[PDB]
Amino acid sequence: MKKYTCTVCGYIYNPEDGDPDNGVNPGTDFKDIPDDWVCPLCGLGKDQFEEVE
Ligand SMILES: [Fe+3]
Repeated sequence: MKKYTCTVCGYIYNPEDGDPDNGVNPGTDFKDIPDDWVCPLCGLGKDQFEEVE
């Protein structure tokens, strides 16, 4: 699985760590995250994210 980052703010989603405070457990592929989950830092949605390489 790949990290994704928010291209509006730098927030890196790391699949290893999930985002547990918002319901996304460790091991959750970004593409498996609920499409109504927001960047925990800027409060925008998945669509401002891109795959990291
Ligand atoms: Fe963001």
